[PDB]
Amino acid sequence: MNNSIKFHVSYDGTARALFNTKEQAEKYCLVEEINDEMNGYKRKSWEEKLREENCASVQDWVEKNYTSSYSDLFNICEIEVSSAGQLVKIDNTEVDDFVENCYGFTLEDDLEEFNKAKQYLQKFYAECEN
Repeated sequence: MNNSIKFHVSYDGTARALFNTKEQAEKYCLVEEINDEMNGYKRKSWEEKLREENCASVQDWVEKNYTSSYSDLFNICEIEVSSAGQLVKIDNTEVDDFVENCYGFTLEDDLEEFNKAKQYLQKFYAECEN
Protein backbone atom coordinates (compact mmCIF):
# COMPACT_ATOMS: atom_id res chain seq x y z
CA MET A 1 0.00 0.00 0.00
CA ASN A 2 1.83 3.07 -1.29
CA ASN A 3 0.50 6.56 -0.61
CA SER A 4 1.64 9.82 -2.22
CA ILE A 5 0.80 13.42 -1.31
CA LYS A 6 0.03 15.95 -4.03
CA PHE A 7 -1.05 19.56 -3.69
CA HIS A 8 -4.00 20.37 -5.94
CA VAL A 9 -3.89 23.97 -7.09
CA SER A 10 -7.14 25.44 -8.39
CA TYR A 11 -7.16 28.85 -10.06
CA ASP A 12 -10.19 30.49 -11.69
CA GLY A 13 -12.03 27.15 -11.48
CA THR A 14 -9.31 25.44 -13.51
CA ALA A 15 -6.44 23.49 -12.03
CA ARG A 16 -2.86 24.67 -12.41
CA ALA A 17 -0.89 21.47 -11.71
CA LEU A 18 0.08 18.85 -9.15
CA PHE A 19 3.23 18.89 -7.00
CA ASN A 20 4.66 17.79 -3.64
CA THR A 21 6.57 20.93 -2.57
CA LYS A 22 5.35 24.40 -1.61
CA GLU A 23 7.86 26.34 -3.67
CA GLN A 24 7.48 23.82 -6.49
CA ALA A 25 3.68 24.07 -6.71
CA GLU A 26 3.48 27.72 -5.74
CA LYS A 27 6.11 28.79 -8.26
CA TYR A 28 4.42 26.63 -10.88
CA CYS A 29 1.10 28.41 -10.48
CA LEU A 30 2.65 31.80 -9.76
CA VAL A 31 4.68 31.75 -12.99
CA GLU A 32 1.62 30.47 -14.85
CA GLU A 33 -0.74 33.23 -13.73
CA ILE A 34 1.76 36.05 -14.24
CA ASN A 35 2.58 34.69 -17.70
CA ASP A 36 -1.08 35.00 -18.67
CA GLU A 37 -0.91 38.60 -17.47
CA MET A 38 2.17 39.07 -19.69
CA ASN A 39 -0.21 38.97 -22.69
CA GLY A 40 0.76 42.64 -23.06
CA TYR A 41 -1.37 44.38 -20.43
CA LYS A 42 0.84 44.07 -17.34
CA ARG A 43 3.72 42.39 -19.19
CA LYS A 44 5.69 45.64 -19.08
CA SER A 45 5.05 45.98 -15.35
CA TRP A 46 6.03 42.36 -14.69
CA GLU A 47 9.27 42.66 -16.65
CA GLU A 48 10.12 45.74 -14.60
CA LYS A 49 9.33 43.91 -11.35
CA LEU A 50 11.65 40.98 -12.09
CA ARG A 51 14.54 43.29 -12.97
CA GLU A 52 13.89 45.67 -10.07
CA GLU A 53 13.60 42.75 -7.69
CA ASN A 54 16.90 41.43 -9.07
CA CYS A 55 15.36 38.11 -10.07
CA ALA A 56 16.57 36.15 -13.09
CA SER A 57 13.27 34.27 -13.20
CA VAL A 58 9.81 34.53 -11.65
CA GLN A 59 10.49 31.18 -10.01
CA ASP A 60 13.45 32.76 -8.24
CA TRP A 61 11.23 35.62 -7.07
CA VAL A 62 8.84 33.12 -5.48
CA GLU A 63 11.20 31.06 -3.34
CA LYS A 64 13.20 34.27 -2.76
CA ASN A 65 10.63 36.16 -0.62
CA TYR A 66 7.59 33.94 -1.17
CA THR A 67 5.72 36.83 -2.76
CA SER A 68 3.92 37.36 -6.05
CA SER A 69 0.50 37.99 -7.56
CA TYR A 70 -1.87 36.22 -5.19
CA SER A 71 -5.53 36.98 -4.46
CA ASP A 72 -8.12 35.41 -2.15
CA LEU A 73 -9.78 33.87 -5.22
CA PHE A 74 -6.95 31.34 -5.13
CA ASN A 75 -8.18 27.88 -4.11
CA ILE A 76 -5.81 25.18 -2.85
CA CYS A 77 -6.48 21.70 -1.48
CA GLU A 78 -4.24 18.70 -0.71
CA ILE A 79 -4.98 15.31 -2.29
CA GLU A 80 -3.73 11.73 -1.91
CA VAL A 81 -2.84 9.67 -4.99
CA SER A 82 -1.93 5.97 -5.09
CA SER A 83 1.50 5.02 -6.38
CA ALA A 84 -0.41 3.29 -9.19
CA GLY A 85 -2.05 6.61 -10.11
CA GLN A 86 -5.46 5.49 -8.91
CA LEU A 87 -7.12 7.96 -6.59
CA VAL A 88 -7.84 6.74 -3.07
CA LYS A 89 -8.53 9.79 -0.92
CA ILE A 90 -8.65 13.56 -1.40
CA ASP A 91 -8.52 16.51 1.01
CA ASN A 92 -7.91 14.04 3.83
CA THR A 93 -11.47 12.93 3.09
CA GLU A 94 -12.86 9.91 1.26
CA VAL A 95 -14.23 11.06 -2.11
CA ASP A 96 -17.32 8.99 -1.25
CA ASP A 97 -18.24 11.70 1.25
CA PHE A 98 -17.62 14.46 -1.31
CA VAL A 99 -20.03 13.03 -3.84
CA GLU A 100 -22.86 12.73 -1.34
CA ASN A 101 -21.98 16.12 0.14
CA CYS A 102 -21.94 18.03 -3.17
CA TYR A 103 -24.07 15.86 -5.45
CA GLY A 104 -26.50 14.90 -2.68
CA PHE A 105 -26.54 11.28 -3.86
CA THR A 106 -25.89 8.12 -1.87
CA LEU A 107 -24.44 4.88 -3.21
CA GLU A 108 -27.43 2.83 -2.06
CA ASP A 109 -29.92 5.49 -3.12
CA ASP A 110 -28.46 5.72 -6.61
CA LEU A 111 -25.15 3.95 -7.15
CA GLU A 112 -25.46 5.04 -10.78
CA GLU A 113 -25.13 8.66 -9.71
CA PHE A 114 -22.37 7.71 -7.28
CA ASN A 115 -20.18 6.26 -10.02
CA LYS A 116 -20.66 9.40 -12.11
CA ALA A 117 -19.61 11.66 -9.24
CA LYS A 118 -16.73 9.36 -8.30
CA GLN A 119 -15.31 9.52 -11.80
CA TYR A 120 -16.17 13.21 -12.00
CA LEU A 121 -14.04 13.99 -8.97
CA GLN A 122 -11.16 11.91 -10.30
CA LYS A 123 -11.02 14.01 -13.44
CA PHE A 124 -10.51 17.16 -11.37
CA TYR A 125 -7.29 15.66 -10.01
CA ALA A 126 -5.96 13.51 -12.87
CA GLU A 127 -6.96 16.17 -15.42
CA CYS A 128 -5.94 19.01 -13.09
CA GLU A 129 -2.38 18.52 -14.30
CA ASN A 130 -3.71 19.16 -17.84
